Amino acid sequence: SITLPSHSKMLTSDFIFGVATASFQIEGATTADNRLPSIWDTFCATPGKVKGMDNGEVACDHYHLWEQDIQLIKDLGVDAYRLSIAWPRVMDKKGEANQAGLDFYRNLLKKLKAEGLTVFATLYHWDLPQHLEDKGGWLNRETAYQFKNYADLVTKELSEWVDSWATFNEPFCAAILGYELGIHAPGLSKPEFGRQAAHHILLAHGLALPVIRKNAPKSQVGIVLNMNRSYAASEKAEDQFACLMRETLDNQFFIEPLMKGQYPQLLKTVAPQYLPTVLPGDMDIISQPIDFLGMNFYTCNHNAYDADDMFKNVKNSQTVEYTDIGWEIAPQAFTELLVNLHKQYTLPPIYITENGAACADQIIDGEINDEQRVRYLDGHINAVNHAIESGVDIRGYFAWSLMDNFEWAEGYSKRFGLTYVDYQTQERTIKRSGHAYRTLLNNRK
Repeated sequence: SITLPSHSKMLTSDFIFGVATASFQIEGATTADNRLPSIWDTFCATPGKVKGMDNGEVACDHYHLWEQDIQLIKDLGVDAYRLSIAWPRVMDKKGEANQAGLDFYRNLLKKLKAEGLTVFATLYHWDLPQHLEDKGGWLNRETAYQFKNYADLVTKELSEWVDSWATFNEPFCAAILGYELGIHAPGLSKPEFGRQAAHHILLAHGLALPVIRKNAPKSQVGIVLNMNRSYAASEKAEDQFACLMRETLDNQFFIEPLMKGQYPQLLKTVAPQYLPTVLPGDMDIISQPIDFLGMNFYTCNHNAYDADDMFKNVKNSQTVEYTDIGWEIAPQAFTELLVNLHKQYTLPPIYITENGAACADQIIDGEINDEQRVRYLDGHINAVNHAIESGVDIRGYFAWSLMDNFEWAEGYSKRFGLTYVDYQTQERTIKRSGHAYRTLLNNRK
């Protein structure tokens, strides 16, 4: 089961529990209602980039099944639901509004609020329109101004039904996996590309902030970062260096510009090819105040010195448990990450906007006995409680994901849902972990 002490702050009305999804991972209907092609439509159609023959054309068919999926959200007992908006659906190539695309989100959001739910909406969850990538994508500074215009349109239409707006989900993935390592769409692989893409995404966040605050004055506005905990492979100084470099390029590179108006200064002497070209005034735009920080956490990593790359990712030298995607289960590292970031920065309030596990789930006798995921969620929910008791200001927790879905370059081969999906019939079946989550939430006195 999943349990907290009955005097935990997490079990009061000052704390919200939810579940999360993203547009391209669940919606399908990629050619309905003049939706434009996205960079992930192109990436799936490129041989070798996405597992097997998997693509996003059908996914969980949420574009058509949204009403029964709201009843599913109700059944799980959650306070809140986090989703993303698809930029390819809501405007055409000239920038004009696509009303059919907007109607999908109008009807979905109204129904969620009529059911009493709190709504978190992400504006950018990786589905960039391909026509913008044809002119350079996030390497073209103009893409940030295009994002401001998109944020302006969407928040004018949806302002009455959204409680919390996030500009971006996981700039590390969109910039570094997409343009530096070649793992995510569009798939370029140089640091000179990835680090300039990261600067233009943080610029786009800052350009949209004042527009979102003007258009939606009753909402909260922030950004969502992914952060995992980095360790040294041993006590040796060269492995301490490897760890420091991993954490500087993966985590500090994104939180330091937001909070302090600068990129990590040690890079000027260690590795200046990782610093972007910054125009006068850009850091003032990037570091404007935000109302909350979203944190996505899953795992830890271990780092050994490497002569060519500074660090090399290695396995824990001690015996530990791994999820089906190969990530170490380490809830103690979750508490450590939160407390250390709290000691480094003066932070806004935090929401855990994603936490979850991929498991080799099978439907047997009409049910899914996903005991690994039950233990994962129990451990990580108590790890958040330990961080709160240590003084970290955390106000909500969202499990990834509502349901099994398209997991990016792994395709459908990695299942993260609290709900199982049969893709051939589209039948949804709540797993043991979803039932344990619902029991935790419904027992709140």
